[PDB]
Amino acid sequence: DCNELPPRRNTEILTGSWSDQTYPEGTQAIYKCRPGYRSLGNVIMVCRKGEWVALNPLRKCQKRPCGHPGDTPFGTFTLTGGNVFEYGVKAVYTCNEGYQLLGEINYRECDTDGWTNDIPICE
Repeated sequence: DCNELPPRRNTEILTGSWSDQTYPEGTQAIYKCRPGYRSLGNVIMVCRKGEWVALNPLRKCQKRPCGHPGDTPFGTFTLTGGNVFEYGVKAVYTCNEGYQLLGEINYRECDTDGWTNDIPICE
């Protein structure tokens, strides 16, 4: 039986009511995949032997994909923060030598629910 409360994590958050130091063994803790993160299901931990262990150790909340930021036949972009479209990358838009772009924001960033900006036009 638990003699400590379940922890809170970086990529995961406790979802449920926890208010006592001592919980019965076999109690699972359902974790939130933070806004901007996901897993597949939820990160389920469970109290076993007095400690909180991972019922599902395969589960953890990792970055969520953003999908396509919008491509263009003319122009390029580079990702900073990763090489994939995930929460945290900035798609720094680049262009051919002859152009720059329209807009003030020459990039797109991955926020919780997707990209912050649209497709900058090479001009």
